[PDB]
Amino acid sequence: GEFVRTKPHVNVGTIGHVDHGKTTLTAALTYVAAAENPNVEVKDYGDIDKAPEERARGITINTAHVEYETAKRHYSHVDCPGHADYIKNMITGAAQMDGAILVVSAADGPMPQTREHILLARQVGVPYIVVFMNKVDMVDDPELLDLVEMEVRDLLNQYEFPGDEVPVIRGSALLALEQMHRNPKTRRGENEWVDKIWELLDAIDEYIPTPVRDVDKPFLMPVEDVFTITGRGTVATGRIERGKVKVGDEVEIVGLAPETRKTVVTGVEMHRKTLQEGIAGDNVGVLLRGVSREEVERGQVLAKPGSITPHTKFEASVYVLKKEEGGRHTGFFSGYRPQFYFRTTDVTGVVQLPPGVEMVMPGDNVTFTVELIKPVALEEGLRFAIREGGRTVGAGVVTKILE
Ligand SMILES: Nc1nc2c(ncn2[C@@H]2O[C@H](COP(=O)(O)OP(=O)(O)NP(=O)(O)O)[C@@H](O)[C@H]2O)c(=O)[nH]1
Ligand SMILES: [Mg+2]
Ligand SMILES: [N+]
Repeated sequence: GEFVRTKPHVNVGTIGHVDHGKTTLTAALTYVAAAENPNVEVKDYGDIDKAPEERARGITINTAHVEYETAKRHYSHVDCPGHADYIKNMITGAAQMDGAILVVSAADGPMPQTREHILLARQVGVPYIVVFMNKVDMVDDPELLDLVEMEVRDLLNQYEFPGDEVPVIRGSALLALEQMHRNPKTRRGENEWVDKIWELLDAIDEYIPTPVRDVDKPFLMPVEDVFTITGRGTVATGRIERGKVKVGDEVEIVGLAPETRKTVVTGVEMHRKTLQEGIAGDNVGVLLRGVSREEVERGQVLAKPGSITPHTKFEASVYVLKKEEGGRHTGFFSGYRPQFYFRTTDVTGVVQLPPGVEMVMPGDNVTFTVELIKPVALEEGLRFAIREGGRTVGAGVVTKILE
């Protein structure tokens, strides 16, 4: 049908180590919210981990976007993979979040991708974190629980989140989900596990603010995914960063190709509901005329024509991770060619150290020059992550555009 705005819109999502319960929690949130609001459609576990490859490998691979609502706000929720080999997909998900739910298993405590996701969430601009300590149904010992919370709070402090202040809600995504399957009309106050999901929803409502967005600036939407809808055409999805888009608007597809391409927007939807106008903050699908899914891709941005010129060369200030943060064991030299992650963009780049700087070591705060192999929408002050060989090695911020 159509999309009617009634309340503020906020983008959230789930991050955390593999198997800690992100997808089960995402499902539980839809069920719990649906009992109290008839406009929420429930999403079961298999509705989220829906792809054949996810069923095959037994993990989340692709991000999933689900919708739910509280009395206060409307949410789009991006559920990210925790597996170490799908960090690239997690980064693109986090690039869409106004706040993240960090899921940590009470039975395991923080693990390497608990650290890595916190670190990366920061580098794609996630401003607030709420913690859900999951699987408490498995942990009687209340000292182990206090310890996990302590460790998580301290870990957040390491990446400049306010660790001693974040809400930490203790619950079981699975038992709440079970209760909602047995009674889909279960209301707040009836069930112990469901009420913990309400505690989480309250914390999301109140701790994660609605961000200041600018709908007056030129339209800009980083592309998070692209697909073909049968009988309609190519859809590029993403969170609108600023400005507005209406059907009939000409937009430019910027980045990753040798040259920029223009086309006309022929549809805008949020959660498969028709939008008269997409605005900053909306999580939308934009139907694009006359382009195939091989002509638009993740990491490009849609923009008002002429408003963004992509770049290839820049200066940056970089912190190189110590190995005690899952970084490199050894340093690197000029000519090092890692992957650079800017918002939803992932691109190989060449490190060109200045004359006199022979080597960069883990733990170093350093400045250098990067030449990307493809043009990308870039901006001064833009944060990025650096990865190489399947591990995060650095965190940086663009100092100055050179080209
Ligand atoms: N005992 C218990 N098990 C739970 C709970 N929540 C999830 N699990 C179990 O933990 C396993 C992983 O759950 P899942 O939601 O897929 O985790 P994930 O964090 O989304 N995995 P991935 O990192 O691959 O996306 C499943 O076997 C699930 O049943 C819980 O509250 N209690
Ligand atoms: Mg999952
Ligand atoms: N998924």
